[PDB]
Amino acid sequence: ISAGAKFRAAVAAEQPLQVVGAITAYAAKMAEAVGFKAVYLSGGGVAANSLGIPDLGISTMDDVLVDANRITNATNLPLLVDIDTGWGGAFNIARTIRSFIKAGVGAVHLEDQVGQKRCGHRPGKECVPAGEMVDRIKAAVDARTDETFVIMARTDAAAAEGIDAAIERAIAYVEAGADMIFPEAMKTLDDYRRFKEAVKVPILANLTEFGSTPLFTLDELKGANVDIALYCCGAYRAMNKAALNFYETVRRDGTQKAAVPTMQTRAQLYDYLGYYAYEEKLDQLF
Amino acid sequence: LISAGAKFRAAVAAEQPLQVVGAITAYAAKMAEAVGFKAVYLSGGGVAANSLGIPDLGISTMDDVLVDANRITNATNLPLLVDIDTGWGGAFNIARTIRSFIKAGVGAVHLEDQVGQKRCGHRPGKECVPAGEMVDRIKAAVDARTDETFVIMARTDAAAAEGIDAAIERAIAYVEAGADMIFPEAMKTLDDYRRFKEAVKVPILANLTEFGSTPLFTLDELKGANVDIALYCCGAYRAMNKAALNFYETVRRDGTQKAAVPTMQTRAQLYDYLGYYAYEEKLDQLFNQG
Amino acid sequence: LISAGAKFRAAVAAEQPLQVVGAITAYAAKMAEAVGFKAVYLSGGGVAANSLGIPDLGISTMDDVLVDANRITNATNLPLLVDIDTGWGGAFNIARTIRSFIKAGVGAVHLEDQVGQKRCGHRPGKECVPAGEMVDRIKAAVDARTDETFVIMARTDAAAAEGIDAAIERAIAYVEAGADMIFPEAMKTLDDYRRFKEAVKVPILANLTEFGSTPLFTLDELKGANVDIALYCCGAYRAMNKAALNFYETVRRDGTQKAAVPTMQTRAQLYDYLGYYAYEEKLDQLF
Amino acid sequence: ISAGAKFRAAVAAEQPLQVVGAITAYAAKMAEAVGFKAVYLSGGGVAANSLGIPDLGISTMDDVLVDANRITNATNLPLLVDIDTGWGGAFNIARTIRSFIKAGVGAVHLEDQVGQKRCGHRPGKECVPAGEMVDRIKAAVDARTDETFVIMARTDAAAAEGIDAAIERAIAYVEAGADMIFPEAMKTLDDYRRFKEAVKVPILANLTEFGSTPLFTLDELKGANVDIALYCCGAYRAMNKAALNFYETVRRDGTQKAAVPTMQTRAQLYDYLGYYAYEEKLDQLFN
Repeated sequence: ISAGAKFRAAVAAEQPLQVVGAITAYAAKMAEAVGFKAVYLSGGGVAANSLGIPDLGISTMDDVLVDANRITNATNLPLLVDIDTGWGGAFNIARTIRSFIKAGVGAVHLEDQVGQKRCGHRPGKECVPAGEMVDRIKAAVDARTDETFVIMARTDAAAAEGIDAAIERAIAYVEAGADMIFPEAMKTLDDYRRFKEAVKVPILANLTEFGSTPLFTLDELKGANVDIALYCCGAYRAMNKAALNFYETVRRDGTQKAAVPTMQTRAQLYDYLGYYAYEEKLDQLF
Repeated sequence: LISAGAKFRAAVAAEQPLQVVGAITAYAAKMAEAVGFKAVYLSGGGVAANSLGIPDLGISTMDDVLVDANRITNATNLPLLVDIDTGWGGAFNIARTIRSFIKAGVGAVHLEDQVGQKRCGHRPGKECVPAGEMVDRIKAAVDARTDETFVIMARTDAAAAEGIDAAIERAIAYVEAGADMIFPEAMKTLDDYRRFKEAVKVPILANLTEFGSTPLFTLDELKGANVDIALYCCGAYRAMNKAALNFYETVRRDGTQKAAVPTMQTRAQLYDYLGYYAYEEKLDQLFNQG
Repeated sequence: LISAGAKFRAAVAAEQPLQVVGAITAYAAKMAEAVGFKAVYLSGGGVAANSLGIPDLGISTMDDVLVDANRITNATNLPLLVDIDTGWGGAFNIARTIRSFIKAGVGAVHLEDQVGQKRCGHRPGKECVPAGEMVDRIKAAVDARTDETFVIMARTDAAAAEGIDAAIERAIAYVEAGADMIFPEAMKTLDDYRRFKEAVKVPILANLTEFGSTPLFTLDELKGANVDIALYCCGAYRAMNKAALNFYETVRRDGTQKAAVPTMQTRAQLYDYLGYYAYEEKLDQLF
Repeated sequence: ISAGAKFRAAVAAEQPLQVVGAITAYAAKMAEAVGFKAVYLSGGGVAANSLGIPDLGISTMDDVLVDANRITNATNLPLLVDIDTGWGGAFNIARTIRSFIKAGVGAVHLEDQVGQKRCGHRPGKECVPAGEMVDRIKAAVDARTDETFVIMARTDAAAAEGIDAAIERAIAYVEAGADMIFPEAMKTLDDYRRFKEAVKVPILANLTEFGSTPLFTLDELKGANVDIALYCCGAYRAMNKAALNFYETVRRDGTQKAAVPTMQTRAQLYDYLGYYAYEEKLDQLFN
């Protein structure tokens, strides 16, 4: 029963569907325990946390691969993955799609940002002409070996070209075979409503903190006809503050005593780890 | 440019006892460096639970630890200490292990006297091998070592089942076999450490682990006991896991993360520690023509 | 939508005995398919000596084999059989192994009943576990298997030290434990194979390896013996390794490779088997 | 002693220096046994052999990484690696240089070609503004943490812009910090002679079979003042034919009998692989 199918089922069963970002395998396991139906691997998340570098397109397909693998082996929730521009031309996009299907990843999102650029370039927010993204999607859809796997198109056109330009690109992207649409940086509930009505496929709302977008509630979004609510980064920002706090209190106090009330207990780890199931499996066989 | 091993030896000479903190990600290590620590640690059970999502039952392979170890040494220039369990096999494998982690740019490593591969259906759980068998393990590691500044540290769990004196005996044999430093597990009093340092005469590590049997000794207490290294191996990631769980729960409960944002690290903060503007300042210095 | 496992079982049914050839690299496997074989093999010692440059002394890790296995199943559509030695550890590790190789798109996997790790300074020799320890190994594997089409094959080296009948008895116990097929190491006669197939009643593999004890039996000989799989595990790489040494030698001797160019596959043939022109079509068929 | 230093030493000690490509760790070991002072990792070599796909810039930095690691672990000769255009902008080139330093490689070669392009664009080599390749090199030189590591600039300009334009670019590339230059597709011995005299740094000659370039002798190149003779692909073309031949004889004859005189023996594999040396250490350590 395929990962793609698990993801499509989850969108049909919960409206809007909450999907939370995880930076580690264990994070995902927790997200599962808490009752979510889908998890997300952020591209900038891979780069900052796993690699220790800014989100400047330094991140390679394999970097994202090793994380995506660790995660789908650890949870049985469908995982959605940020694959930037696909890391190259039509043949590379193809390799990408195939690699991430094989990794057991359930849905995937491609974006209409300029790709590789001019050695000395500084790093900005340009789009590609609609026919250039249409090419990308076409390559992706043809490379796809199992139709249940979800190919989602992400667009940041709205910011520079206005929301109508964005809607018109989006329709061309569904034309080219994209299953769902991720419109970046919408300012109002109405923006979403209009978008959903125009493109007529499932839509994702990126609920990002410290951005421009307000942090809309599940109900707000349900009323707006949005299909997917995405909390991409909260988890790791929360965990990174907790970790800095630990380090500071150890360096200041000469002991970590003051920070132990902010820790998870061993029994809670074993519980989430499904640790008791092993001693169990060992019995059942022997 | 100085070797990772030399950096670690220098750090022990320079700070007594030396605080060394565990990090489960590259970024965590970066933060530890920013806060002023001189050395960082990669915990074996840390790799297994966090990176892989599985208990510490020796399922973790050398390669699992390798990818994490590489990501970390690439991201900080503080010397890193790595838990390498039993070395993942016989003398030939211990050799490959040693070579691999040297090349990875690590500065120190620690092998334990735990029993290697049990029977297939065996239960999980602690047990040491004969002393004479760990001596073999160390011998293979010392031999494979290509650069003497690289630190090989021997870890023993013998104290718990054979008493402290037996453990001290083993440790002397382990220094004989070439071990540079000793990591004695599960000491209950400051005296235990004092005696141990006295007997083995090489640098000694204290594992300050929370929710264990070991009390959480202070830097002073340990300095007075003549301990060389204070190791906070797991705190960081336990803290971070709680914060994560809390995020997830408040999102599922409230239909928004609003309530949780005060518990997050800002973006401006992320960029400070991410060295972010130093990148912009390179593209300019390299390609601006004015 | 046919899984690597089902492709392999189908290929056993369709060709008897089935010829299955070893490949050390992705390209090798592409050739093997072009030549018309229905299945390919990734040899454990093959990984170790060629990819890693080290002897077959159990140094090779599960990930070493994984990366090669991945490259190969990405590059051909034939089902692949992989040597996974002892499974790289206890029941939990055997499980991780089975799951990892399933995901890698491998069709079939053989495990052997050798001992795992022993004393640190133990010399490289050959030893068997109790028939019971290997039953546990198989049980772990079968349980971890998520798709029954995936073939779990048990290999035994018992014959050598305990005689043919002990080995037969083990094998029946391994089928008991869930093993789909059996790989009996080092048989001397066509009769050995015949009796073995008769007793174990599941598909049987014959390891046709060069420079060993085993004679190089022909397809017909094996057909008449009731053998299901003929395995040529290493020929390919020994052939290519000599070719390579020869090239290095002639270059160091002559100060040019001119003498060696007749042994080389042409830039042009390479390009064809990699199916380079099929990419042009795609670009055209897309844009 | 760094692998950068080993490589620079080797160029000073043997002129011109012969350097041969290896597609596997074992191949490299053989190359060393035969007496070569350096080996080469071909970009197209990684793509075709390890991956099973054409040299159309599909190959990633990691693909080349895993092969590069396997090789430098298995031989102690300095290795030279084809790194194409560096796999992205200035920050990617930087990551690339750092990665290949830490992998123990000794010299890298960057080339002034185009990358990447419009999703749909067909294969066909085109160069960039010289201004752009200078930026690439600057990025590399800056990211380099150990001077002894050799950064080599490769250009394909001669083919479309004439030999003079190429010499001009080359001088600008040495300006930008490039240590040595690799001028693609020279037709005559004189082309090389003029180039070395113009750029005044060490020069590489790509001795490629089935190409345009004649297969020049060590002497011919010595007389032309060339520093490095590069046999990048011979080895694996030779080994690929031997392998196809194996597969064909097996499918034809129903046995490999006819092929075994092509094969490198078991006894020979063990030599080349250090083998006994493992046993000798167990004695060293535990007797």
